[PDB]
Amino acid sequence: LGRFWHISDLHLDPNYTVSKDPLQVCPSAGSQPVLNAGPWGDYLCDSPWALINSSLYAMKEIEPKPDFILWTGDDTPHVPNESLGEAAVLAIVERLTNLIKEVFPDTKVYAALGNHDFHPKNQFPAQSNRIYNQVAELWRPWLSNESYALFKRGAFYSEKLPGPSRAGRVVVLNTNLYYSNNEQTAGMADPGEQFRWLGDVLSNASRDGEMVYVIGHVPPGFFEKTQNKAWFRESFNEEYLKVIQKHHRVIAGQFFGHHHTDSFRMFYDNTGAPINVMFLTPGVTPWKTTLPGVVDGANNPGIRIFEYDRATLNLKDLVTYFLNLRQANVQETPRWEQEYRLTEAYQVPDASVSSMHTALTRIASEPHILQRYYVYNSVSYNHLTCEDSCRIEHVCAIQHVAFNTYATCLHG
Ligand SMILES: *[C@@H]1O[C@H](CO)[C@@H](O)[C@H](O)[C@H]1NC(C)=O
Ligand SMILES: [Zn+2]
Repeated sequence: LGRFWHISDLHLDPNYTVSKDPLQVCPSAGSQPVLNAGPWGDYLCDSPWALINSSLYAMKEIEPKPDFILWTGDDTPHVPNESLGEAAVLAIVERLTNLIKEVFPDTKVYAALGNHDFHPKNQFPAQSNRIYNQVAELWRPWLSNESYALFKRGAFYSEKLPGPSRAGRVVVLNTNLYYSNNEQTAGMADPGEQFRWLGDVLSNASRDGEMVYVIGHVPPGFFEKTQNKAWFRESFNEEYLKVIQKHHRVIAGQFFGHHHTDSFRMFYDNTGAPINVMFLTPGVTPWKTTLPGVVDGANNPGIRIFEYDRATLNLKDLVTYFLNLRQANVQETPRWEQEYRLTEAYQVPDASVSSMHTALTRIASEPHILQRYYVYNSVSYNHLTCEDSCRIEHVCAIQHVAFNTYATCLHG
């Protein structure tokens, strides 16, 4: 039984300070007063360095020897571009990289850039640039030579699983190329030829008898905390769905972030059969989001471990851990606790496609399972009841990655 960590959306705020001025605690809160900020963070702020360091050492305490770590980006704070140049972005990425290397010196990391890991934010080019080159240098110890060249060109690559094993491969995507706010790829059908490349990779895996873990930052489909918010341009969404529908037999799981909230996405074929599942891991940052439509969109800091079969890559379980920031901010040393274990939370035998489909049906049909899922969705920050509209938003987001099916589900 192997284990691997998944962390995402650390969103370091370099300027977080416990200030008596509510408006000078953290630039990531904008003009929102931050009253009684604590040393481990604030729900209105991105992560202080203390919080990120705490998350890494909590991972080390819980499991110091993972098979590997998946890290899906977003290292910089939610601030105006003018406050955050390219040098600062690269320095922040390097500092988080070096922290992971120092806490887990000998552990392979599969790292994907998040939409904030660029200057200007979200403007990911479909070609090589200074940031891709420097980050390729930073992550070079985890990259094969082919992966190094590929990352320099488009920040995507495919790496063997650690050790001698030829079971399994991790495909690291740069899905920031598909975010609608990315003007660098507007008018591009297959930016960086990623989709084509991905198809080839998956084909090779089927030829070679490998299973694949696909990771990326920005997921296809919709954001469960509001209605009709998708990140991918529609054509990119459709292409990603086509890729999954063709190659689901070699994909043992998908792992993404960018929501900061805990949810999952099911993929179905045209017969209704469940064919794949994507796990949206929560963020370390607790930052209350400024996205229109979302109310009280903060979360507790979360980290996640997966238990998997090394021979087959079958996902056996996941365990999500969290820091109750309200409690941690009055304590000498913050202690992370198990938030939940998937199989226990949803009464399913594993984290496979069938099990995740069962979990979705339970969420959609049983009020206490829906409430359990909803509390975990904010990493146990928001304990209010998920009523009918909330239920529909979450069920439709989980069940429908396609635009048309999601909207029709929303009609309900
Ligand atoms: C990071 O956390 C570890 C473990 O709690 C602690 O020993 C160390 O002092 C922390 N480092 C910083 C810079 O806060
Ligand atoms: Zn993001």
